[PDB]
Amino acid sequence: VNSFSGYLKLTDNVYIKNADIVEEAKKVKPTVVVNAANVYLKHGGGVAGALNKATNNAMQVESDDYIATNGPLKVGGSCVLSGHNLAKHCLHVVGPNVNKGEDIQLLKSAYENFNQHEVLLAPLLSAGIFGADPIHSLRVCVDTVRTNVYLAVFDKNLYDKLVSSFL
Repeated sequence: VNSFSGYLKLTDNVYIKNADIVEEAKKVKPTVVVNAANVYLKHGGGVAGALNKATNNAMQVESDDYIATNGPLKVGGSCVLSGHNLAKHCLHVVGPNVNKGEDIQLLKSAYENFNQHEVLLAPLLSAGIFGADPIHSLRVCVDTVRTNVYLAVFDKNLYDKLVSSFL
């Protein structure tokens, strides 16, 4: 038993809710919240900009130190940093950005990072301003992640479309 509430169960291990991931993280304080990161951990917009704003920019300060030490992530890769006031940990995962021409096949590699964590609160990778089809992202999630994932979908219209079209 965990504290996630109001989710629709899609499979044995994947759950989905129309929710603001920031507000959901603040209330659950999950062990892991996933950020929709880029390779530079520049949290300007989308989910990343919203999560970082909710940390009063502490996520960005920590991220800049991480990059200065380690260099950029790989597309499809991840790193574990602090969850600040939102979660114990933040798993920064880089899905491919279609608006940069990155290979969508890397989306599966991106979701594989979730398997290193027993339970996660997450957005759909490569959705929103990353330009991929969210229906496809959900399919890859279900077919790749084996650990327990609670997906927060901000847009109500998209949430309904994702549920109604789910096979």
